[PDB]
Amino acid sequence: SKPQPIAAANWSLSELIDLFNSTSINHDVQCVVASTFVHLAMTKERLSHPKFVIAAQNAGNADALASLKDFGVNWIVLGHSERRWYYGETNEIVADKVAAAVASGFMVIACIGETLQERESGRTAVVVLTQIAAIAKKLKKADWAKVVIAYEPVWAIGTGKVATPQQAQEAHALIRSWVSSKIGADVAGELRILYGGSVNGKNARTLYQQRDVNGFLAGLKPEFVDIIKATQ
Repeated sequence: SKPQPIAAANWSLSELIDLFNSTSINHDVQCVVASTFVHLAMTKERLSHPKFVIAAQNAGNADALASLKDFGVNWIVLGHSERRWYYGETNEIVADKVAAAVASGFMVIACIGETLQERESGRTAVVVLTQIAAIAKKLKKADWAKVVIAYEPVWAIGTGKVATPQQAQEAHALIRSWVSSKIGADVAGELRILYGGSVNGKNARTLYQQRDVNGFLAGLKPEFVDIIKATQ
């Protein structure tokens, strides 16, 4: 079957945490709320639903990771679109951050995905695989137990243009096949590969029906509750 799905939200927050706390989740799914540093203390005090964990974002400094782990933060999101295309994190910088976090005791959601022009020009496979290859170069087989991949076409992030179920499935299958081949079929079988980019509740349910989709990365908004419900 499928491994345990994940629904993850990348950063009124108080009403939002209230909604989440009051939500009964009647299937096995790991929920994650990722937030900036300034909101972590409040979110940890406030978010009490035991199927949720708090996650940091983008921390790359060893002392910082150590400090987060001491604080009780065990998850982190790395390599998200704007980190690459705006801030200028290279495939290698993202890979070093992923390795550093794993070494520091984190579960890591590492984001990969192609740009608009890369998709249009047929370069999706080469781009996405080069990105995960860089990540894999810095990890050992055993580390994959602490890794979750989020595939997000940049052209689908915040644009209201989701990938069709077929586009999403093809990307996830390509990633999983590469993981099987290069890392191991055992690792590939347990690997969560999440889809991100303009997910909502309706489109989420349909996307989850695809063979190689293991959940979602989406915005911290009220409809995240529907995205959670869609992971079955």
